[PDB]
This record gives sequence, C-alpha cells and structure tokens, in this order.
Amino acid sequence: MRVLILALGNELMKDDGAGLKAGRILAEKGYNVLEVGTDIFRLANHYNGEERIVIIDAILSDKLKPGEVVHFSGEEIFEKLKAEIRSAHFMGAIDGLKLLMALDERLKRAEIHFIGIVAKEIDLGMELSDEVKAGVQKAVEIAEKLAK
Repeated sequence: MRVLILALGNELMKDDGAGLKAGRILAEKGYNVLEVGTDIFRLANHYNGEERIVIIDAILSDKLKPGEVVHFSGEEIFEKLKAEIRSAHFMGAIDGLKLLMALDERLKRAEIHFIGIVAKEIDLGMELSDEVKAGVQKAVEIAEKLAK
C-alpha cells in the first residue's frame, strides 16, 4: 500500500491554506505529499501508481463549527460535497482529476479519501486562525493513519 497526499488550497487566504499547512507538516514527516494548491494537473508529473490518495482541503460548512474536520472516502465524497461540504478547491480539481483517471487506470481505481478542515476566516493573510490550527493537527493525525 503506497499512499499519495494531495494538499489543496490557497495559502494567501488565511484558513484557505489549512490543507497546504497540513501537507507541509506531513511532508516534513517524510510522507509523499504533492502540493496541488489550485491546479490538479500538477499531478500528471507526480503520480506514481499510488493505490490510495488522501486529499486535504479547507472547506466551508454551516452544520459544523470552525476547526472541525471531516473525513469521507469513495463515492461518499461526492455525495457529501453536494450539500454538506464546500471546497471550492476540490471542486476546481474534479474535472482535471477525472481526465487524469481516464488516462491512468491505476489512478481511476485508487482509493480516494477527503479530509476537510472547516475554515473560519477565508480573508487575505498568511496565518491560520487559532481554531483552524487545531483542525490542522487533527487532519494530520487522520492522514498519518491512512498512510501506513
């Protein structure tokens, strides 16, 4: 089992960089992390047949409070993103991810996991809010479990 972590988000929009910060922590810990940001086609050059993909992103929700973390996998991800969860970022990646899957059967069949970190302040700035720092920590914990 080889796991690839995809970190999504925009670091210049405060909590919208939560995914990237979690990714950087995982990268420092030795994990295979691709910083996608807002461009899924970065994956074309990076993917190496990994059987599990763990996507980490900043999200907006109203059922949940800031700093909260969600974790979905498989078909469940797309059912959730319909109503409950909002990540502009993964949404911006879906079409490109679909194309890359059409071009690589390993990617198409890979196990997909989504970790969403509920943002509080998605305004201009490079620092995370205190509530989302806590969220980054738990997102990192979930991802380490998925990456055995």
